[PDB]
Amino acid sequence: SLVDIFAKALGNCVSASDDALEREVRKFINQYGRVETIAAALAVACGQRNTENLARAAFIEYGGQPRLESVRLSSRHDALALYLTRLVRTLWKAKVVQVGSGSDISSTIPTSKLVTIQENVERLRNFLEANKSTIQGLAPPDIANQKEHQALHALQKLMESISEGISFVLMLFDERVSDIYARLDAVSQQQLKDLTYEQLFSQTPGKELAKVLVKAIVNRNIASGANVETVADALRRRCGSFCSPDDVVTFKAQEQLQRASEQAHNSPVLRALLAESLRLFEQVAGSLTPANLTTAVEQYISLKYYAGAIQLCLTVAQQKDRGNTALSWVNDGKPANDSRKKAFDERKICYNLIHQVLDKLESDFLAATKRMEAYNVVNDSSDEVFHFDLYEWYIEKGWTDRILSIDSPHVITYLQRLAETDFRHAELLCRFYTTRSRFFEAAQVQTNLAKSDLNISLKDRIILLSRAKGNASVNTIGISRQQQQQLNHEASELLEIAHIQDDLLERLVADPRIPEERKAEIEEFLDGPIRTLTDLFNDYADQANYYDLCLLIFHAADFHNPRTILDTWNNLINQSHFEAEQRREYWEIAEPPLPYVYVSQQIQLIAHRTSLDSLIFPVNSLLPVVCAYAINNGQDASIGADPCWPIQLFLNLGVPHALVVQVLENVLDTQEAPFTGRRRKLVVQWIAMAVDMWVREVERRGMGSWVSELLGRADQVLTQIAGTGEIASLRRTVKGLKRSVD
Repeated sequence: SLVDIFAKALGNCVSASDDALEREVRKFINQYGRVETIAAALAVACGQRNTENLARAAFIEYGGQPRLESVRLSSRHDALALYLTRLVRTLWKAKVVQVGSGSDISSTIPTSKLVTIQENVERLRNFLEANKSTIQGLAPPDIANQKEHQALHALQKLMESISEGISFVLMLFDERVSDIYARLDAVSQQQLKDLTYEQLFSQTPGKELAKVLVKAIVNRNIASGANVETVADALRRRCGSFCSPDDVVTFKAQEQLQRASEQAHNSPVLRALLAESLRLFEQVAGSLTPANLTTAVEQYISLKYYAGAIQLCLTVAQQKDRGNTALSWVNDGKPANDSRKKAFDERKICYNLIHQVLDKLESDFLAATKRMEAYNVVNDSSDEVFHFDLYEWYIEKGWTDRILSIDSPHVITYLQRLAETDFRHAELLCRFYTTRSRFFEAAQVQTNLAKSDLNISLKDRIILLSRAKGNASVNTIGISRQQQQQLNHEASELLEIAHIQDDLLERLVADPRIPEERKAEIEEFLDGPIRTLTDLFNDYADQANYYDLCLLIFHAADFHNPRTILDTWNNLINQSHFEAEQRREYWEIAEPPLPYVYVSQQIQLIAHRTSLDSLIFPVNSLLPVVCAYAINNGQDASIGADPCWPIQLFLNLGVPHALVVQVLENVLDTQEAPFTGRRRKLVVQWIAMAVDMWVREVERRGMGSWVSELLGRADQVLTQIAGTGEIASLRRTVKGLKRSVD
């Protein structure tokens, strides 16, 4: 145990050094207090070797300890807070800069002072890291030592925050500072003028403003263009935790972009600058900012770099959302007040830029190359949310031909959703179908379109049905003619009802006898989707006494009530005569037509619009009514009219002569008023001219005994009328015609 004697002999020198210190320390403690003493030991340990180590030992042994939710921390802590506060007392509350509006700018604190301050702070941090194991509280550890550990941690975070802050101020005045301040916003110039170091060290606005200034100095550094990658590594390391590595790569991208605008006159040097700038942008695509993307695209369009800028926009749009949530978002359709309004919105920021590329691309115009290289990236893009945003923009510009010429993975998918709930594309798909030659479907769409609940005026729905009735009927390759005629018949019926409703709306809106408070509701209910013939009839038509339209409704509906038909015909005749007599009276006080002419015009309007079917127009029952009207109202030679205008009216419409003579036979034989007495002389004049135009029709073209019977039967009527009372000259004209027939 030889060495043990030397060891315990060393132990004889231990207590000599300890008791010397312990006594010496306490003399300084009791006189200056506990706080000031520990604070002195820390300063001496930072160099303010054995001397500096003794100061380290005193700082450990007699620093106290934390003890008491409120906690009283050790004197060792309060000493560190004091020393730190003293090292920065000259710049903490001071403004960072001194600026004048007239081209003045300067630092409040001299740079030499900032350097010495930074070296003192790093000496402190270096001491804490070089003694992380010996100092209590620095190593992880109850509540007393915890809040002790937390308060000390917050201090160290403030130290490095101070060091990075000072290094940022020194870097600021290394580059030209008057340049950035001139191109700065009034808010940022304002925040900077009253910017204190404390806000820089211990608050967010100083950090946010610092992030703005760095983003601005590099912009300027590129204009001077001394070195980008050196200013990069300068900001990357020292003031890290305040600079961002995604920003330096962006700065590296804006470097080539601006230097591509510097070398702009050169031809072969840019395709390496712009291509490498594009590589740099796509890396930080998921972190790129819309503002920086805008400035890049603007410089890209100015350098005629269209195709590359589009691919970048698609990348950034793709990068923000790996899931492509805008797919299921839009495919389902319109979930509002959601958080997914970040996916589609940020994507559209890039799309609107792409929309600006294609504007300047066509506005400006190797051009055929850049143009083709551009539209290739567009159409060959995988992002369909872009395609959906693109087709909306093309149509917005009226570039319809570009829609139909291009074929894309969702041009059908897109219009199939838009057109189904929107009127525009329901007409554009059709034009697309024409070129695609799916002619049959265009009618079905135009059919289901006119039948839809969309906001379509009644006259526009007529166009769709007029086209739908015409579209399917042309191809001749359509699969089933039995199905084709079904669509054509369905369209022909709707077109008939729509015209009636349109004519009804036209007359109703223009009717004086209708009050204006009702016309707004008429055009509200009519000018739109097509109504049922029952609604059109009962709602207004019947109430409006539009007997002509009621007859068209009866024809369109195949309604089988000949009595209501004939009553409507009589009401039509008497109404047309009433108005025509009122207009003839006002003219006697252009010359309007006589009553029977106006009545004949209303019949011919219905007779030409509706085919002369037997059910829709009854000759055997309706001719006596017009003949009765011609007599009852004196519409004959007593007003200058042809007494046979009712017969000429029917024959010129297409009614066969045999049926006309067959009715007049029933009129002459039944002797129903007004066809009685001496007025049966006019019934003979009708038959005479009717047969006269009949034999002229047989002689022109090149009938039986019951015709020759009636002619001899009317002779007794003339002698009967000649007894109760030209007639002699008419009997000879009839007998002369009887010879020609026989």
